[PDB]
Amino acid sequence: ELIKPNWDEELPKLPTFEKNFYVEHESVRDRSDSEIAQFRKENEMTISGHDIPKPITTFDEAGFPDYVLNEVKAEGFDKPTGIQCQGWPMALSGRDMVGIAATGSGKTLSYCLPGIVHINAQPLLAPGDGPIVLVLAPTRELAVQIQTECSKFGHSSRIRNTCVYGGVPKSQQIRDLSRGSEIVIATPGRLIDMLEIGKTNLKRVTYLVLDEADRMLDMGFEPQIRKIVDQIRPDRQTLMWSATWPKEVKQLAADYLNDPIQVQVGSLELSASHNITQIVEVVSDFEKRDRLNKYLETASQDNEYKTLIFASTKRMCDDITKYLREDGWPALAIHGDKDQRERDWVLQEFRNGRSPIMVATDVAARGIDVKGINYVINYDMPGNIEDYVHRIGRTGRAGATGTAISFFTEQNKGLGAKLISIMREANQNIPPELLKYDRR
Repeated sequence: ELIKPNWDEELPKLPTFEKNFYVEHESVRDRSDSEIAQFRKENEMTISGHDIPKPITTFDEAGFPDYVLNEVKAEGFDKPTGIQCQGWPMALSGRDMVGIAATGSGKTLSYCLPGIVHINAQPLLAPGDGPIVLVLAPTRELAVQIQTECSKFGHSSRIRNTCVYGGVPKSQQIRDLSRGSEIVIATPGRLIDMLEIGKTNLKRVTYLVLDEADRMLDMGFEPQIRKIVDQIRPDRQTLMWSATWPKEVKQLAADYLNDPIQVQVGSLELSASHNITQIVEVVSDFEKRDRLNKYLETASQDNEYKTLIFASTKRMCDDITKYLREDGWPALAIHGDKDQRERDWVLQEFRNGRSPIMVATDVAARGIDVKGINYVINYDMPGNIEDYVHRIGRTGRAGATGTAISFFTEQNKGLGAKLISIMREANQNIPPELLKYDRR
């Protein structure tokens, strides 16, 4: 079962790997130190640690070999993600890292591409051997996300992966751990039920990634995790990602890392309460009024519904309500352009049922508590994401259920990426062709 070796007696008998692969093109050093400090805090990165690499700013600037540099731009993307631009240099250079970013961030390429480079510097699997890079994820869905990126970027080489997670045939995973995987992704539960049968082993693990560490401990995989990391040689490179910062994540990082850099990209992320169902639809500005009515009537048969509509201009809450009451919707517009005299009986006739549907702007969305709002509808997609979550937050907290409908178009491109990271935080269904903003 357990037994936890002494890493002074078995360690100097173990072979020894190299884990630095970064060239640090002189394009990046120097730029410097007013614009890499401007770049760093424009992605709201907050780094700390010793000897922290300057971020790259294009694919060529990351010291990637070509069999993966070619396939990383072949995705048709310019100027790789912020998390990729500070993460790839420290990962390729073999340091350990604790990264703070929201659940759903563009984190998995951060460490899978340097992992691929980490493998093809090392002897082959030499039958009897187990994985080189080991990734631990809480959920099956993230584990398969990760393996999609590991076979996409691994195909160029022999790199073979097999993720072992729970709720699937436990002998077609004995048959996949049988067959020399260089990458093994595992929920910690099933990794321990394959390590007592001894169908796999971690004594060639040199590169460890704990993804979504915080919600790995939430579901109490901490016992499991702690007794898989003991089994791994302590001169490994170790990368750990977390959205929150509990006392135990703080200690998990303390126990199982070694001189790590601390990168925080996110903003200590916010609830987007899970009582709300979220409906996004990729549409044009043109056909958008058409789909207003479809959902307006889907909500407008249940009494007493109360919908809240948002649009970008305040001029386009008049044209939206002049349209909406012209075929008999009890719709009133709220905004500061006119008459704040008669702006606050729209709400004395909103929390009763006199006019269930009220249309307003983000600037107009100012400190009013009319909660009871059902089926809130973003006609015009906002420019930041801290407003989207402030928009949709007014439904379903007492009556802890509600719906949110968003009309997403191409003039929200820069918000596509961040928006998906708010849905997988809340384990919500994602439109099949909103997903094309997933990373970068």
